Amino acid sequence: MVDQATLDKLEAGFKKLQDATDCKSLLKKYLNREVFDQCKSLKTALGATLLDCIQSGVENLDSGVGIYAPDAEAYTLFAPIFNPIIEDYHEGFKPTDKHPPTDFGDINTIVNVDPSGKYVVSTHVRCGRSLKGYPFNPCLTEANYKEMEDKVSAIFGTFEGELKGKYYPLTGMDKATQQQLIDDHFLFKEGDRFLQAANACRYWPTGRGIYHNDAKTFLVWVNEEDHLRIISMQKGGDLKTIFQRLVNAVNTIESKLPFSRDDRLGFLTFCPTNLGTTIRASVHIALPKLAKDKKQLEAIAAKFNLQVRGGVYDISNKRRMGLTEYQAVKEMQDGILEMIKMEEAAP
Ligand SMILES: NC(=[NH2+])NCCC[C@H](N)C(=O)O
Ligand code: NA
Ligand code: NA
Repeated sequence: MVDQATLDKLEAGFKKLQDATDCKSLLKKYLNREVFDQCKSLKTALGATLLDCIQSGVENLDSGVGIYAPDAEAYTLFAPIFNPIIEDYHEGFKPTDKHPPTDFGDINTIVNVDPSGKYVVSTHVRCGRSLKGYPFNPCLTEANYKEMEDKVSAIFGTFEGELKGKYYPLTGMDKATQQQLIDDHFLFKEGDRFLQAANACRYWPTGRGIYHNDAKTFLVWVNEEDHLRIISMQKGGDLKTIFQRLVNAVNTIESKLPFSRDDRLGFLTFCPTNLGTTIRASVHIALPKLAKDKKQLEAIAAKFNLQVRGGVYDISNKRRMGLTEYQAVKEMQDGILEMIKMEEAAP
């Protein structure tokens, strides 16, 4: 049962969201009274309540989304509020829809997106994973964090080949090590107010750490937002080598530690934006001609299901759910190939 103290905070939060007439989060949009009354008295098997989902969007009213998952069960148990937010954010992933089974596909159909070297500065493929049996960061204990780091660092120690590298615990990290990792853009810090209000940064820095291979083309963040954030990257556009490295790595990890995955949602993540494939495939790319009209540059990316962010821009696949890991990477690749064709043919 939910304790009366949590029920009281929940009721105060619900009212606070209705009184913020100018607040525009997805949480506020879909947390109406009936959805709230459906959910407020539920509790997962690991002890997570609705407050462990919505507290950050109650405390930060400028949140774009405003909800996080405190454990894997919370996605199903609290479906009445998660499902409409997931649908909205992922642009048509309905409550009755289903994400495909995992498929990394035929890696040999993946190509270098810019053999010319003229346009793509670097290419990157990011994924995320939760480890089966562990709550998510809102509900992990100090002992969980410690035990998880022990198991994860043990696995990283077995990496050989191009994956062989070093684990750096944040606990007891010295300032020279930190500066070394900042220079590599490999360091993460305590979360901002959105994560703080979500109870994601408790017992910092216990259980948090960084791994990277000697080549500095592979990086893992442990307990930064998800249990594991796994990135493969390098200069140039060799998406084939990059993606295959990521897959080798994820498969190696999985062989020792099972992941949390849902038949409807795919891979379960702390934020609902990272569900499904979890894949974020991107290039840092300069398109001088196409970009001299940023509205049309954004329009062009938008036609290939791409998102432009921060001369050199980050262009990535917008879609995470409803498509396989292969299809997601292939969509970035085909979109980038086309935009380069356009840039090369533009006057
Ligand atoms: N982990 C993330 N990037 N989540 C996306 C949303 C972040 C923040 N809670 C917001 O809703 O604005
Ligand atoms: Na989306
Ligand atoms: Na193409």
